[PDB]
Amino acid sequence: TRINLTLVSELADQHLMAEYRELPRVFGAVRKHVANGKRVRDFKISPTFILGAGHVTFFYDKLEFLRKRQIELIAECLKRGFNIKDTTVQDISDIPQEFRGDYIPHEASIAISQARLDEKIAQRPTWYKYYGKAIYA
DNA sequence: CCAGGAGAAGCC
DNA sequence: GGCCACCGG
Repeated sequence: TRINLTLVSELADQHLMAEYRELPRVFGAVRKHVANGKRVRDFKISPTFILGAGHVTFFYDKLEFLRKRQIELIAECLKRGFNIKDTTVQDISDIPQEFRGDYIPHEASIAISQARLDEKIAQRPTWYKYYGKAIYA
């Protein structure tokens, strides 16, 4: 389960599909927490973007950022011809406003996210694809 | 013919 | 201390 901060249109086919199906898991995790009376203050939430421990929790108070990114992930999936079923983001207006903040990453955060993507591609450079082509080979 | 392959954190 | 919205021989 990984949220990327990079340009959705730059994502490799396999990374695009992954984030498309994984990002909505955060809405569910938070809703279940609100169900148990949890509040934003009851979570760690790193002050800066991180991968590894704290990664998913980092977005628990940034659902508006996620909602907007899922709209782009969806549009990109359709642009490339993916036969996805869920073409809309779930409504999140039922979730407390406090969990729905926007977010503007700094260049370093965006670069840390990109480095992870690049590290994964370097492991199978002839296999990842972009619009169906092995452009990383 | 349909399986491989794109980890943090909630729960016992 | 462990056990969650798709695209080729």
